[PDB]
Amino acid sequence: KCLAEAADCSPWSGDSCCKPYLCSCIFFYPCSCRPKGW
Repeated sequence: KCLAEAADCSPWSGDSCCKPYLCSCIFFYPCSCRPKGW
């Protein structure tokens, strides 16, 4: 199990982002797994 594209990430514990998506924690977008090279 893993977080798909545009999936909210767990603050301390939960599911990990699906590869090769990366959790984006930018300004406009909160911590959420986004595509690789979004």
